[PDB]
Amino acid sequence: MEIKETYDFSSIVDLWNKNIGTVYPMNLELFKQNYINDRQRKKIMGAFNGEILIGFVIYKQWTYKSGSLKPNHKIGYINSIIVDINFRHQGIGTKLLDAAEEELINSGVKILRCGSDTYHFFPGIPLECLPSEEFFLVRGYKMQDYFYDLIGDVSKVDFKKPSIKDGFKVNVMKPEDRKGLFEFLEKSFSGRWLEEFIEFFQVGMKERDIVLIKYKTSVIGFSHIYDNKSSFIGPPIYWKALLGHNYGGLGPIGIDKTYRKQGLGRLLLYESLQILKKREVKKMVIDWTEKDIINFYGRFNFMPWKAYRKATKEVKD
Amino acid sequence: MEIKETYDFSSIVDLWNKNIGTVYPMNLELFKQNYINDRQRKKIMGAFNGEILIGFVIYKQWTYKSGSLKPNHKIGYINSIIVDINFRHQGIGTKLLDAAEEELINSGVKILRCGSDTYHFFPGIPLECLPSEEFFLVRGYKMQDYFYDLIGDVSKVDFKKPSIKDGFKVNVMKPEDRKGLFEFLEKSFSGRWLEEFIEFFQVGMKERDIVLIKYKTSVIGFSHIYDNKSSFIGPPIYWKALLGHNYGGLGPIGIDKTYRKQGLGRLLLYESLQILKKREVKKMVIDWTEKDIINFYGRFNFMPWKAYRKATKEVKD
Ligand SMILES: CC(=O)SCCNC(=O)CCNC(=O)[C@H](O)C(C)(C)COP(=O)(O)OP(=O)(O)OC[C@H]1O[C@@H](n2cnc3c(N)ncnc32)[C@H](O)[C@@H]1OP(=O)(O)O
Ligand SMILES: CC(=O)SCCNC(=O)CCNC(=O)[C@H](O)C(C)(C)COP(=O)(O)OP(=O)(O)OC[C@H]1O[C@@H](n2cnc3c(N)ncnc32)[C@H](O)[C@@H]1OP(=O)(O)O
Ligand SMILES: O=S(=O)(O)CCCN1CCN(CCO)CC1
Ligand SMILES: O=S(=O)(O)CCCN1CCN(CCO)CC1
Ligand SMILES: CC(=O)N[C@@H]1[C@@H](O)[C@H](O)[C@@H](CO)O[C@H]1O
Ligand SMILES: CC(=O)N[C@@H]1[C@@H](O)[C@H](O)[C@@H](CO)O[C@H]1O
Repeated sequence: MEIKETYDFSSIVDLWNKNIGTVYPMNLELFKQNYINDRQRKKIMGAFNGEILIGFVIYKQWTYKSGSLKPNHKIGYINSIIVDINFRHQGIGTKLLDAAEEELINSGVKILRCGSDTYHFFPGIPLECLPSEEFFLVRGYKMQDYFYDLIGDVSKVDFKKPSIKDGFKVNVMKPEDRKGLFEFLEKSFSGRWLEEFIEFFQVGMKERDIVLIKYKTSVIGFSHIYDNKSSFIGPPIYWKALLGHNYGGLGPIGIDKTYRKQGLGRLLLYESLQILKKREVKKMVIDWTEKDIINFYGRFNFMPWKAYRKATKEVKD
Repeated sequence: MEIKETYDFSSIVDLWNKNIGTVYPMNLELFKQNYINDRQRKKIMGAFNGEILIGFVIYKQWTYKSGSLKPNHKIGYINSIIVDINFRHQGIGTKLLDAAEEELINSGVKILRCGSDTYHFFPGIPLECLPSEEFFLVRGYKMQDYFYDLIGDVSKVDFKKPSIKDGFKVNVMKPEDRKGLFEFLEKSFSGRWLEEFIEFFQVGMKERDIVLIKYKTSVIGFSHIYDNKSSFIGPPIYWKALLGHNYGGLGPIGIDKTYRKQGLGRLLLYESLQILKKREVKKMVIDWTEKDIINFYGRFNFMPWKAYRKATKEVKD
């Protein structure tokens, strides 16, 4: 058995699907999109029996800015690790993660996170991979709180328009709105979401995918929406194979702090969903939510669908 | 708004699907199977706006034996409660559960359980219904541990036959095995599983659905298996709409205590799965498992799919 780098994406994807594809169906388009476009220091290590891939780990170090947030080389990520089902409990996962962690640690990492990376597949350890929590515990990862993807079928329900407030309007973005959108994100959401806007527009996101809420002429909020015409495969539609025909998704969604708790997020969400409904969307996902916000979406008939556990290892000095 | 009994199953099923059907798709066949065949004291209460059903609760008291286990009138169950999405936070769920609980309490109930009933839909409060945990907490239910349904696609993986032990053979049940199966269940699994065998054979379970493990001529274990030819819709295939073509399922599965921790459960599981694989089963479910046993099935490529929280209210004296 040898551990070495591999970029045989077809082999990786086939191993992914055989092992966890029932609940996380992967396609090469998504895999290559997210791996190749990532700007961080990154690597894929495989375990091989001769020519045959039997396991892999994908790992990264935070070396590229996220919007106004400078990179922190102390942070590393385990994007994904899978050992083939016919080769478990032979120490292969330990060998792959030892290789990954040692490389990270030598390059300055002090905090190792499970998922949650840029161009992630997972916000954290999936509930479907609950048994892996013990694997990570043995290595010194600590298990923390949960995040949830939510699912709803917007074709099935009609909602009341929230009572509008004068001056506030919600519309799909136009090209001429970009300046104002970026000024808004620099003020209000200047970290990962700013970076995501910059990056996703480079990899095929279009104005039709963004909804803006304005007070007079000023952008005060946004949402990202997805349907089966989106070119960029973002997190809400990673798992679109599970979602049937006319899938869709929403997220992120944000309102300027000084405008919060006035009904404007509800208005933004309502209008965004109406856009998707009119686009003939059926099942759709809201990704990577915290427990305390679920009921905001639950009012629109969304339910927790997938759960992920945050987990972090502090490198011993 | 009025609360009264309703047995308009089509209306109930339509409300179920509109509200939670994305993740718990209900069909009338299953609904009627499980409601009508249940032997406990049972009722369905609906909330109505005139002729229109806007919510329901299904509830039961333990009044009929489970195998050798006598009924305990102190135990009541909330089988399911759903308020329509357009009528939430108006007190309707409180009114339905107040009606149910008061009836139960007057008839002697001291312990109220969320799900886990005979002919249940849910082992406990589904993770997809996590927000309802707060609804039940306000009423004095306490949240306990979790159970999991597991999912696997048996068409995708080949396993090694476990090393057989002489004298032990695994085969689909024949009609002439029934006596020995029931003597075995009376000795080893004489509660709910015994009752389920008795009842499920009345409602369409067939010998082809049962696998037996024998030591010489003596039954020492069994499993229940399901495919798209099963007549009885048991828990592993409740949610078969999510499972695609050639769905299946397994559970329960049990070995005589004195024969445990010798490899025989693994052998039983392997052979049961080989039966399903040869029947051309693809995605299949193992229902209502405890965390400590997941890895037993995980070796065969099964992963947690759905999670449910046990919850119980102790009636204040
Ligand atoms: C950020 C993320 O990627 S989260 C998703 C993680 N990946 C998955 O869950 C995919 C499915 N699972 C797998 O691919 C594997 O089970 C892995 C990668 C978790 C572990 O790979 P393996 O090669 O089997 O692990 P390895 O043999 O090195 O395990 C070492 C120790 O970890 C612990 N461990 C590993 N798997 C488990 C498990 N399922 N349950 C409990 N402990 C375990 C044990 O202590 C084990 O030692 P043991 O064999 O003496 O019991
Ligand atoms: C055994 C089982 O059936 S488990 C599955 C339970 N059912 C579901 O989850 C289906 C989907 N949900 C529903 O149908 C509803 O949300 C129900 C049945 C849980 C509650 O119905 P409602 O009519 O909205 O509840 P009702 O208005 O009586 O709620 C009373 C109090 O419960 C608490 N509560 C109810 N819903 C929630 C929620 N989503 N989050 C937090 N607390 C809540 C609140 O304290 C609420 O008072 P409030 O309105 O002042 O905040
Ligand atoms: O772009 S910003 O980093 O300034 C704003 C980030 C806000 N959210 C990031 C991801 N989480 C995940 C949980 O929903 C919530 C907060
Ligand atoms: O039929 S018996 O009641 O004697 C045996 C019951 C055994 N199991 C019942 C249901 N649970 C649920 C968790 O898997 C496990 C124990
Ligand atoms: C509902 C929501 O806003 N969720 C977003 C998610 O869409 C996004 O993929 C992630 C990472 O940027 O940040 C979460 O907070
Ligand atoms: C894997 C397993 O045995 N799970 C069974 C389940 O199949 C059955 O529906 C339930 C209620 O009898 O009891 C569980 O213990």
